Amino acid sequence: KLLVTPPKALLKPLSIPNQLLGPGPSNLPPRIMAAGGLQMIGSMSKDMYQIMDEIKEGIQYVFQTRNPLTLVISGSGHCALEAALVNVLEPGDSFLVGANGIWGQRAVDIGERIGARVHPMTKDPGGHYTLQEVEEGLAQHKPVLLFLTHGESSTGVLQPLDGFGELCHRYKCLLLVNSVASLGGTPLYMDRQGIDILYSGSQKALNAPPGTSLISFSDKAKKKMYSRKTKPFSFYLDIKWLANFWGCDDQPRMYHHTIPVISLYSLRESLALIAEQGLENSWRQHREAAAYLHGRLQALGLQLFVKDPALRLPTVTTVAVPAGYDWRDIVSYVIDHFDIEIMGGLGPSTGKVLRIGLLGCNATRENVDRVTEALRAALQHCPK
Amino acid sequence: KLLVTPPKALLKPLSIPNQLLGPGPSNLPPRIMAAGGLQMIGSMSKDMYQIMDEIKEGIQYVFQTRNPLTLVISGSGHCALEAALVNVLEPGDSFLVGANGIWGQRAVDIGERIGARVHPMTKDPGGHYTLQEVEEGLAQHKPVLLFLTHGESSTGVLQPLDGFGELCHRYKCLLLVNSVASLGGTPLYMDRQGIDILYSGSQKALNAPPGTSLISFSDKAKKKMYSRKTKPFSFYLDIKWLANFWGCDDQPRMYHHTIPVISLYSLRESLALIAEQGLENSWRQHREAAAYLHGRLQALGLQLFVKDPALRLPTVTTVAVPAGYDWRDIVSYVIDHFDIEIMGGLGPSTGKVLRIGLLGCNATRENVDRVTEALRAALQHCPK
Ligand SMILES: *Cc1c(COP(=O)(O)O)cnc(C)c1O
Ligand SMILES: *Cc1c(COP(=O)(O)O)cnc(C)c1O
Repeated sequence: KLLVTPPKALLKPLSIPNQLLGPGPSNLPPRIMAAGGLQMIGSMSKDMYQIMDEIKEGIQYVFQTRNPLTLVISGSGHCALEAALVNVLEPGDSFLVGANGIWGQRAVDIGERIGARVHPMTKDPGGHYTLQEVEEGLAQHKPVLLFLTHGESSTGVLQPLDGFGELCHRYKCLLLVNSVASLGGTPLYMDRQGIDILYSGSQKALNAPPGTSLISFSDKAKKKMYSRKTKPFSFYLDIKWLANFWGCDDQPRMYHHTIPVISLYSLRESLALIAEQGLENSWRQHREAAAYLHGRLQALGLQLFVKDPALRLPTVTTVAVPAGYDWRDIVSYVIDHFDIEIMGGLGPSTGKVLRIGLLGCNATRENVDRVTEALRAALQHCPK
Repeated sequence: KLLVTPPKALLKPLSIPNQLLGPGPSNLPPRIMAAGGLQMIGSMSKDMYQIMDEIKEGIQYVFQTRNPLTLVISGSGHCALEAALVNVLEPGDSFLVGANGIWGQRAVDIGERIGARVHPMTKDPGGHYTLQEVEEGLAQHKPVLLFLTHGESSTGVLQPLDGFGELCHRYKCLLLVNSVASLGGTPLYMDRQGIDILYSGSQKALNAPPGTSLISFSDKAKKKMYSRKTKPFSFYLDIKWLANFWGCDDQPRMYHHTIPVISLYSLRESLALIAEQGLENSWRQHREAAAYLHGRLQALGLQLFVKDPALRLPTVTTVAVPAGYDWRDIVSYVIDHFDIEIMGGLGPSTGKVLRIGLLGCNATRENVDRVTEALRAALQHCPK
């Protein structure tokens, strides 16, 4: 006899609330939900390949690149990061990291884990990196790779990018940029800013379900990875394998792992939506919304964490915890009474901030309202 | 001006054929497709946690275990493998591997990559492992971990399991079993067979979309992993992190990575279906079908790769390439003329075999027919 019996809770039907305006993930639009409900096809079929090919073109379009080594990572944001680090870095190599919030911190941990030379340019939450703080580190530590967070979703900071690609190439270094938060909602041009490795997530402004990520590599990166003398520590993430499967190199596509088919359908659609909308219209939408939101938020009497408006990330706003409140009470209130998700801090910003998120189709004046009135109420009833 | 323009192909609407009876993935039933079409919820919400908790109970039920360290890996079959290896093996450690087809071979590559002592018990395609070939290796190489493929989908072989858990524990070793193919479609009892690490995939007999996997750890494994002195090479796959998030350990759930929400909805449902159906009824269904199929296949005049019926994997049948044919012609024919996917070999079995798959709700007499008549036709028209 079987000792473990059919779980009582599973024999009920699944049902989910109706809720998201935090740092992510974001709500899905009809078209993407529709894609997610479709039947499976052969995971190595002519049809599946065509879908992948369209996804690649879409990643080129949203990154603004023509890099032939552009493909989807079967896994979340951290997965894409770990993939870029584990294929570009042979143990010991020098690694320069912009540690201005949790997303540098994580790149640190990953770098350390794979045995790299880890030099963390540490900076309080709110801070960003000047060309000179960059040169200072490029000079003192002479790294083969630098990591910068573009949209720092844990501190609400937009990192300036122009010119750093070039600063890296003078010091022979490679530029890796995390655009999970920013991609789709602020200007970003891979080739025109000399970024070597650019990655993003499906779940932020693209409004896809979490679990896929986008990645692209320049030919300087492609060269470093293909002329490695060690094998990378992960098979799942071995780029030479992935590239082949994704049609990037010359050979016929050889099975590696099984791609998340139904998530790909979703991703494709999220790309078609933003391809139809167009990037500059997207960046406008996000910019305007962020401004509207900032205005209403100061109207409630709150103080924005990032003082300088040019340094604010449109997709994710940080707001200082108003004195005399418990941030958890406010957050609780908003979901408990209005069915709306916002978030507190994260990593360094923990307990310092509240975070509010405008991502893709969910970055509207309408939603800003809803969240404004939710915060009003919480400020009236959450104990002071 | 933006140099990369909106991709022409994306601005058309997505559409997919209607097709799957290969080694996997498998077709989805309505209920799972429905789940895949649902809206997002907060990825760290009380509701999301409850769903995860039900998924855990379901993994306990299908593995037959009460191991509190049981959870879902955000990633495919290889991801789950790499996760078990990267958390259980400190560099150098001795690693005994059942290399009887591609799935041992991959565990080899992964083991080598993370710097383990890799001893591959190599065996031609079709072969399985006796308790004595196991003891011989346990004795000569004295490993801390042994890997066995349960359902060898690349050779159609069901590996016997009874007693090997115990053989391992006498040599102090840990038993890791790959049940991606077999889980749901043949008998398997984690605790009653003394397996230390058991993993499976969402996409085989559970009929979920590819991109999630199941994993469970015994307390001997849990102890080895938690008392490591090196950190594991992957952050994404660090078990101490995952365990916490998945509610396994004592602490409140701390954000690690973002779980594939919508895939989880799907997984939950695939588990509820088999929980309602019950395992022994599932194993019956699969067993019967496999027998029906074997009969019809010899009727067409074909010769089954695995001679001994007790060693045949119900979920995946291997059939010898009939002399004078091009296996690619046959496979092509079947999809091209009937909208049915089957597969050729893989790894060692490449070009030797054809593979036919009966997985979950798609393991029916009905589908066996359809594929039988497809093969008939291909044998009449595919050039000899
Ligand atoms: C959301 C986000 C991440 C997290 O990605 P996961 O899906 O949690 O792996 C990382 N970096 C940035 C900038 C983000 O906005
Ligand atoms: C399908 C299958 C795999 C492959 O899993 P991926 O999703 O390709 O990572 C591995 N092992 C076995 C036994 C299988 O049946």
